[PDB]
Amino acid sequence: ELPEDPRWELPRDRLVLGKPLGEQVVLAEAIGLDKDKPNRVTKVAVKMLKSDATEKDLSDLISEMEMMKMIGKHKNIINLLGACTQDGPLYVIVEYASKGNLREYLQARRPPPEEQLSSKDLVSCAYQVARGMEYLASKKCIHRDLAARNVLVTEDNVMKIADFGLARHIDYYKKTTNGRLPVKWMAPEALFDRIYTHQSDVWSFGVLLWEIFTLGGSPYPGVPVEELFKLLKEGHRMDKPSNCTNELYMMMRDCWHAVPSQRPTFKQLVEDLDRIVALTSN
Ligand SMILES: Cc1nc2ccc(-n3ncc(C(=O)c4cc5ccccc5[nH]4)c3N)cc2[nH]1
Repeated sequence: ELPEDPRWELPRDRLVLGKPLGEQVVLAEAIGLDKDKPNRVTKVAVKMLKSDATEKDLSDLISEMEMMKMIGKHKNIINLLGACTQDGPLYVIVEYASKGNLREYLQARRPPPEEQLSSKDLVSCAYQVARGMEYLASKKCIHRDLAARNVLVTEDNVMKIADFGLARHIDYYKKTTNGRLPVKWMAPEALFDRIYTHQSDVWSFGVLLWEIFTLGGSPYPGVPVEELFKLLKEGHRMDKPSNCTNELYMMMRDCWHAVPSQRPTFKQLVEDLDRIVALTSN
């Protein structure tokens, strides 16, 4: 019983549903998504409700779609493409990232495609994520769960921020699909005082920087929740990755400032990474 929005509405028959992607998201083919090109197909990602869908789970999908409509377009985020709101279940149509999440993408390219990423490719990857986040921050949006698992990669190797429109009950002991604790990406003030800001997202970006330069490495391996809490209270910080400059590790450390006001902004991280990209050899 959703109202139609002709800005985004795609007839249900223009969407050829395919294989599942996300754990609910499916790969699909959209015919004539762009009005100027009606005889062309576009590979898209389709988000829809599960069988045991709650009325809150439905309201959250609507909120996510309405949020995506307002945020606007940027090259380094997953963009809204359309929606099927009439005569059936709600479908939210977004951009498809063929190469999947950043963590796997980096893991697949570790030394023994599988083609080794150069140091310029690594600094460029961080620059694109910083650019996506800078855009979201300018739109007054706080991610709250920034990590390489939530950075998706396109066929053209473009980094796009994903799952930024989430409406948030947080289980600290719950592990991800690969057995990792999300609390390892949380700023201490967000973790202990539940204070989520653009500054707490910058902290998460520091952990993401560490993920990039370890090629999908797991932060704090073998550290349980209770022991992580102790490390943070003591002011413990992760070690410099192997194959990481002192400048880029200083950047990580700045992102992890105990005082949120003293951390760099995404605007500053974009300018610094723009300069480092130009001075890094491929
Ligand atoms: C704010 C927001 N709403 C969203 C709604 C859905 C998605 N979303 N979820 C998955 C995907 C893929 O492209 C995708 C998954 C996958 C797995 C293996 C190989 C290739 C792949 N591509 C996507 N775009 C991100 C969203 N961000």
